[PDB]
Order: sequence, then structure tokens, then C-alpha cells
Amino acid sequence: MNLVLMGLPGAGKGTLGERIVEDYGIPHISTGDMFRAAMKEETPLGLEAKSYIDKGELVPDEVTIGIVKERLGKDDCERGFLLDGFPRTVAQAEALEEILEEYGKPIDYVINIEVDKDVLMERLTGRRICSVCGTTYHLVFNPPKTPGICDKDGGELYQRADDNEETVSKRLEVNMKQTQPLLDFYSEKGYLANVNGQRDIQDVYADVKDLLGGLK
Ligand SMILES: Nc1ncnc2c1ncn2[C@@H]1O[C@H](COP(=O)(O)OP(=O)(O)OP(=O)(O)OP(=O)(O)OP(=O)(O)OC[C@H]2O[C@@H](n3cnc4c(N)ncnc43)[C@H](O)[C@@H]2O)[C@@H](O)[C@H]1O
Ligand SMILES: [Mg+2]
Ligand SMILES: [Zn+2]
Repeated sequence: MNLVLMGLPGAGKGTLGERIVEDYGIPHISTGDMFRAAMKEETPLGLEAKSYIDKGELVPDEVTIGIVKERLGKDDCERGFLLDGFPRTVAQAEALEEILEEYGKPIDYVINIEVDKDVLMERLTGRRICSVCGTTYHLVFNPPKTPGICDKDGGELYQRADDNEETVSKRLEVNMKQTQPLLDFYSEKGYLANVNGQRDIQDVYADVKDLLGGLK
């Protein structure tokens, strides 16, 4: 079960992925989280990526592909993996094809989570994330039971620094222009699957899980 999750900023990749990893036990590999986790620890990777992330721009292909190649080679990706946010460029997609061809783990499905660009600003500005587990909430669409704290562990919630109007805009802009080429690339490959991500969270998952039977 080798999956790739794609979608414009705020389409619901993490919300979806959380789910999938709990039900199937495949590692959730988010390049965004990895970069985040690096900026937090102030690793050399974190410092270099910060420049692009804070601006809502894409981190260079070379370094990104490099960290994804190492991750996918981990013991935990034995029965599969869930890529989240990678690739988001055709060059990364082509690079990924060789890496997997090397690991002998070709992609089963690339799941595109379709959400109209004109509602993603609302999803991102109202997003609140748990500082403890990273699970996401939304003030209007899926708020915590007790405002400001995570349902699961009681940890404080925060607002990612790039979820400000100016940076969300640039993120939508940068990713929208990479979207059609990626869809084309995988549509040609034959394993692109489109899902309507503008429904209740358990409804989008329901569709997704129905593309996951038979994948080992
Ligand atoms: N491969 C790569 N190459 C180069 N650079 C890279 C890179 N990968 C990462 N980067 C860099 O890293 C940065 C950040 O990457 P990343 O963290 O991956 O940014 P992103 O792509 O913008 O995605 P998000 O995390 O913001 O959203 P998501 O789709 O997971 O949504 P969520 O589930 O939270 O949902 C959003 C909100 O909606 C709510 N929600 C979820 N589902 C629903 C639903 N069905 N209905 C209503 N609301 C919902 C949630 O509760 C939440 O509040 C980039 O700007 C870039 O610089
Ligand atoms: Mg995410
Ligand atoms: Zn939490």
C-alpha cells in the first residue's frame, strides 16, 4: 500500500492521512511536517527550508527529494507508505519514480483531494493545531470540544505561522501552478484518483478507503 496524497494548501491531506495511518498502519510521511520539525530543532535543514516555508514558496527540489529518498528507505515503510505533500512538482514526481523503482515499491494510487481554491483561505486561517500531537482542528468546521486545547491530550493549540493571509495566498499561488502538470503526469501513468474533498471529513475518508481494498 504505497500512496501519495496531493491537494492544494488546506485541502485536507493531514486530516485524511491521520486517519489512514491509524487504520492501515503505514507511515505518514509529510514533507511539511519534516521541514517543520527541522525548523523547530534548528537543524541545518530546518534553517535552509525556513526561508522558503515562511514565504509560502517551495523548498528546492534537490534537498527535498534527498530527505524523502532517505525516509522511504526506513524499516517502517516495509508494507507501504503514505506520502503527504510530496511530490508537488513534476521533477519531484520523476525523481520519486526512480527512487521507488530502486526500492521496488511503485505507487499504487495518487489521491488528489479536490477542494475549490476559493475556500482554502478559510480552512487555513481558521486552522488550529495541537502543539502536542500535531492533529488539526478548525474553529468552524471541526473545533475542539474545549476551545484552545486538544481533545486527545489536552495540549494547547496554535496557529501555524504560514497560515496568515499573505502567505496562504502565495502558497495557493505556487501550488496551483504545479497542480495540472502533476495531475497530467499521474493520469498518464494510470493511477491518479480524484476525490471530492469538500464534504464532511468521515465522507471524504469513506471514498478514500474505498480505493484502498486489495492493496496488500
Ligand atoms: N514537496 C515539497 N517541495 C517543496 N516544498 C515543500 C514540499 N513539501 C512541503 N514543502 C514546504 O512546506 C510548507 C508547508 O507544507 P505543508 O505542511 O504540506 O503545507 P500544505 O501543503 O499547505 O498543507 P497543509 O498542511 O497546510 O494542509 P493539509 O492539506 O494537510 O490540511 P489539513 O488536513 O490541516 O486541513 C486544513 C484545515 O481544514 C480542516 N478540514 C479538513 N478536512 C476538512 C473537511 N473535509 N471539511 C472542512 N474542513 C476540513 C482542518 O481541520 C484544518 O483546520 C510549504 O509552504 C513549502 O514551503
Ligand atoms: Mg498537513
Ligand atoms: Zn493533541
